[PDB]
Amino acid sequence: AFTILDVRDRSTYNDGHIMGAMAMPIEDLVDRASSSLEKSRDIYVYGAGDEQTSQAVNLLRSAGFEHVSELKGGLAAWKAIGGPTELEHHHHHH
Ligand SMILES: [Mn+2]
Ligand SMILES: [Mn+2]
Ligand SMILES: [Mn+2]
Repeated sequence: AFTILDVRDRSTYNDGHIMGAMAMPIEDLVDRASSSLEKSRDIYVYGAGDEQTSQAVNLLRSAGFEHVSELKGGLAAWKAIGGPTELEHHHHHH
């Protein structure tokens, strides 16, 4: 149906992301999406805040993706409606 892209820092993605969302940080977004997804695919993106989200949507649309929409409120808005999330294995040297 549609693909979900998390454009936040990969470190952030690891701490929790929308279940099934793909990790595609802003800096590598156009490259990865261009090589992994067809431009006719319905894409839904969320980042850390409205600003970063908008930036990502504009980058994808300018790259030729025909259907790119924003998930308003991002991860917080998603958890607010009881949506599923996943955390990734990683460690901290802190
Ligand atoms: Mn962490
Ligand atoms: Mn490890
Ligand atoms: Mn290590």
